[PDB]
Amino acid sequence: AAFKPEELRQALMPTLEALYRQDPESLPFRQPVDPQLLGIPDYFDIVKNPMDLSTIKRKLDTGQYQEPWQYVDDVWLMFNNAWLYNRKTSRVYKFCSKLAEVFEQEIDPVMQAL
Repeated sequence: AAFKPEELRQALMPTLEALYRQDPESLPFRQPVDPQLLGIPDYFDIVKNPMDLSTIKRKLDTGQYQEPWQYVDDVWLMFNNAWLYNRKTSRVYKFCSKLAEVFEQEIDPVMQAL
């Protein structure tokens, strides 16, 4: 199957909106991690491929995902980065787990329908 770009964007966008609109759980994930402003110079040593919701949005809007699995892989990359870097009981980690629960519920019907 070849996906048309605007059709792929339209099918996947609601799932990205569901993540971004969680308050407060989306807040640590709406912008790229800035280790300088956060005072965490070790961050890029641990997280070699950063990802966040704003970057996923830009990629979804600009034809960077040719197949749905590429979008799904970036969402999981964002989650796995947070689960590697942060303590289990931290706010970031707990919020990440909430987003992952939302994403599982939203992505599965959409992937069924393609």
